[PDB]
Amino acid sequence: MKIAIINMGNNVINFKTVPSSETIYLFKVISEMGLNVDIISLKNGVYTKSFDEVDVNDYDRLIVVNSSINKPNLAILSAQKFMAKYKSKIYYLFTDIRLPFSQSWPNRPWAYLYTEEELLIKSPIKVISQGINLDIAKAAHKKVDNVIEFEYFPIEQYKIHMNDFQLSKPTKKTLDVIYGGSFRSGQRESKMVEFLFDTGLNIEFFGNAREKQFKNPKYPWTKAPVFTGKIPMNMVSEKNSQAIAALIIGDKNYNDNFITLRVWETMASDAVMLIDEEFDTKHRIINDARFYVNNRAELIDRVNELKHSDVLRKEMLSIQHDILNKTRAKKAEWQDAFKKAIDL
Ligand SMILES: O=c1ccn([C@@H]2O[C@H](COP(=O)(O)OP(=O)(O)O[C@H]3O[C@H](CO)[C@@H](O)[C@H](O)[C@H]3O)[C@@H](O)[C@H]2O)c(=O)[nH]1
Repeated sequence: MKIAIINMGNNVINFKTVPSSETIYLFKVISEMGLNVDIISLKNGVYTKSFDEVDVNDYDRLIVVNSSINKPNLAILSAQKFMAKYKSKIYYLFTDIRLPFSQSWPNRPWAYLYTEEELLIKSPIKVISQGINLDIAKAAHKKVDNVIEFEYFPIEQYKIHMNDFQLSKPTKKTLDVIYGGSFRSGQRESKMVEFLFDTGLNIEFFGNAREKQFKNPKYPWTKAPVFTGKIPMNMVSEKNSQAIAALIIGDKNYNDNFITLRVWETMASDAVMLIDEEFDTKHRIINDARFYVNNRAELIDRVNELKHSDVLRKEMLSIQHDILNKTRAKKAEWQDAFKKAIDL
């Protein structure tokens, strides 16, 4: 059994970006399962083989991640051409709602260098949805003409199942609330302004976001949180640990559907995980109302309660860490489920 992993829209090497980093980490966790796997990208390196140095059909299973299509680039075109020659099923890891599988064929001046068939992917596609709601996954891929099927798998748990995983340790607190991520084209501007702006608390937003991006008049604010630079993925939990609490906010289509990497990065940290009620209305993450907040007013009060009671804060950290460990205890089941998902 030979497996291949390819990032459909981003070059893969080192850990200079979320897509490239997640690809290497997914590659690593799949290898740790006792599976023979290669990462195929633009160039040969310590973690990858080039498209030009391998025969796509020598692989029994082809896993694909990150579809950047929805202005094609070298990575996208090379991936498309590679997938186009593969004669078997493609297993697409749907980890970001905005990035469903799609062919660049429809998507140009440079079109002169490529032909249709050369990029037309005819293989059936199995969408492995990180989200439990498959109707949402189907809707996101409604434009796909390929034969296609769907199945749910909590892909994002690769963080906690990695062999080197460790909970964050008690850390000196210099922040009230922290959130690490990107602006994501303002798709979450309303929630970000609700929970992170004008709270009167000491809040930090780390990652790609900048204050100048929050300019939609529909979501007014007076004072913004402090924005700091991007840091390595393997430093996110340590960064979250500088704060009393770390926030998880809702997103239409993600709500009551996706559990995101952030959930685990936050749960594993020394910061109490506070969740926007709308993101998990049934409290699947933690069956404890103390970890949920409906709006800004509730977030402020909850953070103040945590600051006033070290007992409450430590108790909640103990609870979230325990819950995280209960999931880590199911590693073998998780590994078996992934294997079944890719027909092994
Ligand atoms: O300085 C920073 C800030 C954030 N991150 C990472 O970026 C990830 C993604 O954050 P963001 O860009 O805000 O997007 P999310 O919607 O929170 O997460 C997306 O990316 C996750 C990991 O690929 C998936 O689990 C989610 O489903 C997908 O929506 C975080 O989890 C962190 O791992 C960094 O590496 N450095």
